[PDB]
Amino acid sequence: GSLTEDGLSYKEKFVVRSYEVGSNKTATVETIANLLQEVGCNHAQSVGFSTDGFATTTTMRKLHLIWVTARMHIEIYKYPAWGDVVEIETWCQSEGRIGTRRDWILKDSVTGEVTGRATSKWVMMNQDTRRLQKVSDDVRDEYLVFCPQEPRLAFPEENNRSLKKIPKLEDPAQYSMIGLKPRRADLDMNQHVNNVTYIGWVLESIPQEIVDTHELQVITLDYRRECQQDDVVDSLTTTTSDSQFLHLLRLSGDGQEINRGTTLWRKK
Amino acid sequence: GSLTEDGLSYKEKFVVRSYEVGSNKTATVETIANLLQEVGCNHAQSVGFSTDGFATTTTMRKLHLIWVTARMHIEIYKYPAWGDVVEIETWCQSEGRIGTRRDWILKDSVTGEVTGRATSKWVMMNQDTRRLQKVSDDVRDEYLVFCPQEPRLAFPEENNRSLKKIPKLEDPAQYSMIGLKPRRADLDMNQHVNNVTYIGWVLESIPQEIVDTHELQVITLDYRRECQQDDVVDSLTTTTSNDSQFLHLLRLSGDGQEINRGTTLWRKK
Ligand SMILES: Cc1onc(-c2ccccc2)c1C(=O)O
Ligand SMILES: Cc1onc(-c2ccccc2)c1C(=O)O
Repeated sequence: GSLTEDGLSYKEKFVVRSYEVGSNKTATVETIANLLQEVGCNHAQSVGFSTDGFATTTTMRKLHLIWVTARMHIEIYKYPAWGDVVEIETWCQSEGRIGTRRDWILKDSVTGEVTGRATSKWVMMNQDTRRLQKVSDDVRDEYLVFCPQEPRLAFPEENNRSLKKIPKLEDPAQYSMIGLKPRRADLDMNQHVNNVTYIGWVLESIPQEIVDTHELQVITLDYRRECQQDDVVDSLTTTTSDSQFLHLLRLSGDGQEINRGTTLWRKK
Repeated sequence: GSLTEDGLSYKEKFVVRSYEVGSNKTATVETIANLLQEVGCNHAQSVGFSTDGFATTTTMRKLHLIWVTARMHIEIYKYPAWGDVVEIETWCQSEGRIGTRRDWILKDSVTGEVTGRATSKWVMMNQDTRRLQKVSDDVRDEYLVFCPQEPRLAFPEENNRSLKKIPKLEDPAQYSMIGLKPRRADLDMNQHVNNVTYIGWVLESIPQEIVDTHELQVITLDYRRECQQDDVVDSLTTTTSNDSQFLHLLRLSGDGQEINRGTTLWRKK
């Protein structure tokens, strides 16, 4: 992996692994999501950020501030096959005082064609109180030297899927997977549940026949609250329609919302 | 990755990834186990085997036969850090009519030192009936051309941990993790539960304080029966012992049907 000539984006190639593929012998959406995390971390390392947190500036570390994912949006046209090489380019951009945005472009290494794209919204939070906050001049001036100054959007089109408001699923759900718990493999280096686990939990309530006859094209996921190591989750899905689904992840007990999302699937 | 000069073993280098590391910023035992299965599959591909089943010979495919893991034994001296390069060499050997054995050696790419080793026992089974069987001459002659003829063992020692009989844990267990279920990420390309998931399930019943103050040095795991996609598992652990040893049992949450038994050895950080 390496920063591009202008030092304003990062590229990395990955060979798809045997355990990373599903029933169609292509990478799962959770494998893709893991690769977006990996290329994101390597981009931050290559521009001076030191491994404690993700892209934590000097001012942020002193004020106990972290970047937290609020929304992840992934669109896949072709899932790479087992043994294929996929090249991912990533970059970040300031969104004024709201927060930051990280975008990715996935390409087939042999053909050079775009096989997928992703966009994500990140907000500033205090590590200890978990209270959100706007981005100050001091932190903006520290990370702006690593971003392209003109807009560079993975999803440029007006009125696109990445910017649509997601409603709250109403009971009763059409489908559900109850009693989902994280294991140690689901935790990151800071003992928090890996954000990719929530994508898997959302997909658990999709019926197996849809998974067997369709391919996931679009996933939009909002992160409202974290699931602790000793929390239990219920995954709910209702068809809203290609097949479209509305999703809700909530705590098995009190029904406290942790995530809401939408998926779009194409007939194979 | 590539076969060595003699074509009798395979090597591959891996850069440790951010999501593959635990609290100590080093690769977890499940990341290591995933890398053993990746280097194993690339070795089989490099010597002519198809992507259908793992190392299924021409005669095996015709008779609906597959290689299935009966035991996995892993010993780690140093877990590679996030961003470090680890080199893994793997090879196969015939164990007469019993089955085959696959061994691995893990090395630090920068120093060349052995940081871990693994050995595994594989048996022949019919895909459909699940009935075990001995290795015929026809099958042996097909895979023997890919194996070193003289013995090559990752665990040579006279009385070593990889060949010890594992007892069945007696109720009540000291520790337990109940109601463990596989999700889609836990399934392989043939929709069976990935063998690495069972290692994670075994480790789930180890208390967090042991995990926090100790490092896993040795894991020996026996595979008795497969966990289906709609099965629910209970993980049981009892301390048997500076080092801490544990006896493990994985069984179906309902009828208590045994799926795995194992042992772990941990050392104080
Ligand atoms: C870095 C990084 O880059 N992408 C993600 C991410 C966020 C949400 C869902 C999936 C991946 C991520 C993380 O810290 O989890
Ligand atoms: C190939 C391959 O090489 N190693 C394994 C394996 C088996 C048991 C536990 C961990 C990995 C394995 C598999 O098919 O699961």
